[PDB]
Amino acid sequence: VNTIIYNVGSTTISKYATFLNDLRNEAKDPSLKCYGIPMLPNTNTNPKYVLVELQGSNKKTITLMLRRNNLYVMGYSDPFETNKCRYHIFNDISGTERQDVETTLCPNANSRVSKNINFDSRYPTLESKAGVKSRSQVQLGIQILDSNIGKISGVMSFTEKTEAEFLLVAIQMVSEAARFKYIENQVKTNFNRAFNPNPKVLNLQETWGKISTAIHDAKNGVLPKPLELVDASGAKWIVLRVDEIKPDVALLNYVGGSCQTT
Ligand SMILES: Nc1ncnc2c([C@@H]3O[C@H](COP(=O)(O)O)[C@@H](O)[C@H]3O)n[nH]c12
Repeated sequence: VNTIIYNVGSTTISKYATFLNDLRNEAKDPSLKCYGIPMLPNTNTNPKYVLVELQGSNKKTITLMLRRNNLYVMGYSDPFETNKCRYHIFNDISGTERQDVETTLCPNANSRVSKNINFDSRYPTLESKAGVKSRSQVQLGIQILDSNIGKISGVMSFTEKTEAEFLLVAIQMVSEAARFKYIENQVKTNFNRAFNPNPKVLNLQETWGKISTAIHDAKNGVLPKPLELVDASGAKWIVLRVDEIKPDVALLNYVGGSCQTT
């Protein structure tokens, strides 16, 4: 399980693009690709996990745990008290998986502590503890990622609204930007300011499974039945071929079976 280091506290757009290109390479299966887009592995490929160590201002850090299969954030760890590792598992992680998060985030038994995330990883839940109607009313941005790390890292009590806020910014800026070349670009275009997520980024997020299925199953470049999507303005967008959607997508979700490789 490799860990990819990224310093939030001091960056430029080349460094962000190198980080995501490093997470992508690390997460993708080495050989599975459909129409030139790399595919995430089968649950069986070892390693099953990737770790992302986010380094913020002030020697505040959080390590993000991600499953290679679907790039999901299973929980996080922060350095706590002098020599302790405090792991935080999402409420919807269960079975062997929970022991894995413990073990991989804080590899040293005798120095680890629990503080669970008492809610699940889905966006409607996260919005709810954030106390917002939609993620779009909470801004994203590098400075914001940094300060959020700062509100959580090593602090004794922090409240569910602070924790859901951190998680909404982190999942969108690490897992989503890696899946979609479009969201990576939205971050680069706004690199020195906060931005609010447009409709196309929220749409792409929620339709990533269906996109993966669709490109996998597309015959001779043409999709099985046209994909209705939303563009950055709000308008309905209809795609019929893999060339239409392929510029925005950097990683396909696992869908078993053969597909046109390249
Ligand atoms: N902890 C997490 N890590 C990564 N992605 C997600 C998501 C995203 O939410 C999207 C849709 O989930 P639903 O179809 O159940 O609403 C997917 O893009 C998924 O990746 N929710 N929580 C996440």
